Amino acid sequence: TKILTETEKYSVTKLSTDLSFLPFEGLVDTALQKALVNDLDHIYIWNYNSIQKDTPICKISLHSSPPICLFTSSINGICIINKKNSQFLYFEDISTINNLAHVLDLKLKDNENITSTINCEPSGIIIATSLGRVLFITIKDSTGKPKLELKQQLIKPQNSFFFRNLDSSKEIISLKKGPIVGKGERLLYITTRGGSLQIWQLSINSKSFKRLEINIYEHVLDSLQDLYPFAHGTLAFLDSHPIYSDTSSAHLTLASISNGNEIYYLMITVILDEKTNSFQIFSIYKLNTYFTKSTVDLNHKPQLFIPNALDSIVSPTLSVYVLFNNAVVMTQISSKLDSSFPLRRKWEDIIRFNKDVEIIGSGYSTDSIYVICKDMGVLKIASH
Repeated sequence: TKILTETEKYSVTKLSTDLSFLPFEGLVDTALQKALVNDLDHIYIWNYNSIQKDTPICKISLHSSPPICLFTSSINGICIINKKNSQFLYFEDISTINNLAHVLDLKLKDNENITSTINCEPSGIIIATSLGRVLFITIKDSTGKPKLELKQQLIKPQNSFFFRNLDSSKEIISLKKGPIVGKGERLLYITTRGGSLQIWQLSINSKSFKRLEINIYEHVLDSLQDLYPFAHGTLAFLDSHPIYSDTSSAHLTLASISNGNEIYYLMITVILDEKTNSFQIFSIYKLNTYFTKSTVDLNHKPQLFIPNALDSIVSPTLSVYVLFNNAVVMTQISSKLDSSFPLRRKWEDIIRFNKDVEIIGSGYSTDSIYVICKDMGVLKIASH
């Protein structure tokens, strides 16, 4: 494996495995040390730490666009979600393949397509659609026999609109899993483009319910506007990520604002109080190493990663990673959130990609982030 860069502050390393087996593409790394990529025709799964030799599992789909696939624990499993098709497929065992499956018709409107999907391992899998609908789909019983079911619809499909434009406000820009809270029960964090943040509690056997909903838009916009008058009318949230692995109190969000030409990006740290159904903005950071052009197609929505927020042990400083299609922006903020003598940002840097770089996937462990590049390979990126 090559270290491509090893600065004082960050490093980038190309992992041993090369992507020759691949001749549009799917997008997964899990911290089961497995990478996954779909064509329209096949799925390729391999251990991205293999050390310089191919052993891809190659799985066939057929005989629209490429599906979204997700790994699921053993009783390994795989979910095959079909974006437009409205069909949901599940396999208990990769090993038990044959090529030569559990099925669920999702009841989607001709309009709507799946736009996000995550895995809340004990409770179930969560689908988000282009109409702002959020479905809770299960894999098992309580005494869990493998059988999938559309257990509950957490969020309804955005009002058949009256206009040619949608309502952007209700667009789901983040599904994140929270800690476990008992048998088959886990927290879910939903965020929308209009700055609504919901904590949901999922359950296999019970009903899932919303523990909190707030909206940060007005208060955020107010915090920016004297600095950035043009934030009015352009403020839009793009992703959200909880800062702690074990509590739901705190969240980091990613937002954009636009003057005429440029689009700038900001991150707001939010602190929820579940008791008072309130929230408070701890801080705001600007990504000064990156902006965009307004004319440019923005439809590769960026991704926010906080590796430490997968960890049981909290790090003094949080390395934060934002992944655009151009680049990965890195910055570090304290994990303290105690606003007395708060230790402010000191660092930020960017890793721009050559234009012929097509990123087909990503994931992150507790130390690093990973990015799959079509003709290049997997990269482990991390800041110090």
